[PDB]
Amino acid sequence: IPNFEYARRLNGKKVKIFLRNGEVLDAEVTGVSNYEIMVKVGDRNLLVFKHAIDYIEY
Amino acid sequence: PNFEYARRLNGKKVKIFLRNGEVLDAEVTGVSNYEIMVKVGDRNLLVFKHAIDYIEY
Amino acid sequence: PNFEYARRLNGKKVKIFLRNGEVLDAEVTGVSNYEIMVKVGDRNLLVFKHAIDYIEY
Amino acid sequence: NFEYARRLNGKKVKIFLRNGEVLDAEVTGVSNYEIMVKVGDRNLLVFKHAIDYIEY
Amino acid sequence: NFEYARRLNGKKVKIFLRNGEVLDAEVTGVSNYEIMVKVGDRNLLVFKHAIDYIEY
Amino acid sequence: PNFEYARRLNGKKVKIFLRNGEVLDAEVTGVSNYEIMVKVGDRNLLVFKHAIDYIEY
Repeated sequence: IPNFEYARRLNGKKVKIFLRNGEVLDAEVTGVSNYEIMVKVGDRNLLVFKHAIDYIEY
Repeated sequence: PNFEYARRLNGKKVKIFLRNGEVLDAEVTGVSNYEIMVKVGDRNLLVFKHAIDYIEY
Repeated sequence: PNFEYARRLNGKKVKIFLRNGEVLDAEVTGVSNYEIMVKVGDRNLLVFKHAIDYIEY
Repeated sequence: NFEYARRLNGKKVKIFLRNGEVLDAEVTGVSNYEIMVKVGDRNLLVFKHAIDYIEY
Repeated sequence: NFEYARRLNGKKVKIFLRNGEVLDAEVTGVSNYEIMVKVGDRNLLVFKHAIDYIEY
Repeated sequence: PNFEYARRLNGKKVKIFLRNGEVLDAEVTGVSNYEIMVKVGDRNLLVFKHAIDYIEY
């Protein structure tokens, strides 16, 4: 199926995002596109590039 | 054509060697074009293929 | 498809966290498929998206 | 879809990974993004993106 | 095929590579994935994926 | 359009500067979308473009 992806299923959910730089984000996913993921981390809004993510725990 | 070996890993116990040195002793629960779902102990993980060097199966 | 969240940043003051540890306090002046144009102080930079970890906005 | 990597199928090669490791390997399969190898007793799926170069 | 990098085709720019190296360069060519530069007396094909950003 | 300067390097002696810090004193024997084939001394290398930073030619 063209464009199928598991990351969409994380919308709305609270997850831990492990970045390639060692950072870990305690985040709530507010949006997912092909190449990006939108999250709230505390007071912060972040646009995270999927290419920068190693894995996500959910 | 547009074939990929990673799909055959669905259902299998593998060791995943990440680009940062970590190794996951995991069971593959799903595979898409860019991601691999695994259970590691009690932990549910979505792992991006770009962060994987190689997989031992 | 033809959607990206980065286009929403055009014209905004943001913090760009590069993959090299640098953090650019930037004004976004353009967004293309693979690049973001920013003014950092007096400098004009063309920043490749692949070099960006995330952006605070 | 032309690629040289396909021609390595069946060959003994040295795979230089992006972290510094090297693999003495027998190529058993090649897809668009992956190379399947046997390294001694081990079966590996190697992503091309993690490889720097290959000596054949 | 909209990209800003094409607009640099004749300009002197500073290219900041992913490994920390900096190039004082005059752009001579730009393709989808490459930028051709003269740095001093050297002729370089620089891959865009190796570039973090460019000051122009 | 599908244009890439690397095709011109076919046949030439060049210095390849890899993302890892290595330099290859190489003769280009073939070029595809994703790969460059080189002879470095008596050695035959398949070099992935993604692992190349730049090339002096």
